[PDB]
Amino acid sequence: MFKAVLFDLDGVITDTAEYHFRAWKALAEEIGINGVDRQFNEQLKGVSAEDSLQKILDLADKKVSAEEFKELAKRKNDNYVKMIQDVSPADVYPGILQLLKDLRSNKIKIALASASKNGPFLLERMNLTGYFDAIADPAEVAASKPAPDIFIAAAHAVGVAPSESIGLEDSQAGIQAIKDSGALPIGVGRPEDLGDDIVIVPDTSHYTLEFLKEVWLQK
Ligand SMILES: O=P(O)(O)OC[C@H]1O[C@@H](O)[C@H](O)[C@@H](O)[C@@H]1O
Ligand SMILES: [Mg+2]
Ligand code: NA
Repeated sequence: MFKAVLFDLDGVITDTAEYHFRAWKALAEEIGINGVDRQFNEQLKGVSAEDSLQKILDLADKKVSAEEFKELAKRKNDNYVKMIQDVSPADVYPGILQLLKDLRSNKIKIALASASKNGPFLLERMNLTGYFDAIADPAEVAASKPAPDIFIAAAHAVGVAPSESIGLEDSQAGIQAIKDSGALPIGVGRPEDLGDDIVIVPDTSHYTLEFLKEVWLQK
């Protein structure tokens, strides 16, 4: 039996992947880059703020000064942080609160493996902080998604091996990070985006302890 679940936040616990997308798209268009559509945004999910901006600049073969890079990243963050102020417990995705309760009842550790610096604030907005045994700080890892470091850190922070853990993710980069950590990935989203080679559920209501159990036994 698995001993921990390692949660991504954005697009898994709540619909904040939508807000990252909207904020990055707005930023890109301000600097004359029009290619950040939903399809391109699949390459941005799960990756750090710096890597997101660089991927956007690369899309247009654009070069900015170091000073401008810092300002642009700050501008997007300030916008994103204003978007999320009204997030509340009502915004928790279906099934997620119940899963957290069921994991705790069964003495399964719960850790956050979000690349987002805004992760702790969002857990507070959603009254979820008390369910988490650990939050892996994305600033403390040497390498960000799709490197496995944040999932390894999350598992270690709750005293469990990655190989005894399940990771929940909505992103290509994050699934790869889970795979390379040794944990078992279960994605949420469209097969057209996350791959046909792992277990994928179409929506978070499918993330039941029953199903994680159904899944684990068969790995
Ligand atoms: O800019 P932040 O809040 O640190 O977020 C970093 C990344 O956090 C991840 O959780 C999101 O999937 C990415 O879209 C985002 O870029
Ligand atoms: Mg995500
Ligand atoms: Na709160």
